[PDB]
Amino acid sequence: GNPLVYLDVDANGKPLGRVVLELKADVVPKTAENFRALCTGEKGFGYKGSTFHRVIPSFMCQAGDFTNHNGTGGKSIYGSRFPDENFTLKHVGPGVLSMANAGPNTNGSQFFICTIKTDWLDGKHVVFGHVIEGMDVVKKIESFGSKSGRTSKKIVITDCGQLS
Ligand SMILES: CCOC(=O)CNC(=O)NCc1ccnc(N)c1
Ligand SMILES: [K+]
Ligand SMILES: [K+]
Repeated sequence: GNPLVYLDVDANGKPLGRVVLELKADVVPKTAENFRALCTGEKGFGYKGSTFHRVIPSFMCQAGDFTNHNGTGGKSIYGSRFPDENFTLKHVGPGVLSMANAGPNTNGSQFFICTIKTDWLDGKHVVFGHVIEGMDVVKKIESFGSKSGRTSKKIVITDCGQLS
């Protein structure tokens, strides 16, 4: 079946809880696989110890720049960037999991979890999953963002992995 993965998130070292995500390998296998492997760390790099660097209330929480920690970097399991797989899945509401990018065919490791419907991103960002459990944890992360996207506390994926 589709992978089930998790992110354990803290704020200045205090645990907020666990976000559980379904990855839609049945629709975007290559994008799902990238994220799955970056959660387990099996390629020798990934999300563990990296941050939510851009958190905008009423929009989204963005993470996955485990190279520069600031929204400039990241890399995929394939290489630095990989193509847009398809745009079949849409930004239908809160809890959508989607790839951040710097334009067409620039997927790396950065991603976002939506806290509203972000339909203006449809056909521009590859959606590849959604939140199964821990939307309340996402809402806690969101609480530490700002309209600038800067966070008021350091928000860290302390652990991550695959459940099934
Ligand atoms: C809501 C999603 O917003 C975005 O994706 C806005 N764009 C960005 O943050 N781009 C930065 C970016 C993304 C992916 N790989 C990089 N090397 C750099
Ligand atoms: K806005
Ligand atoms: K782990």
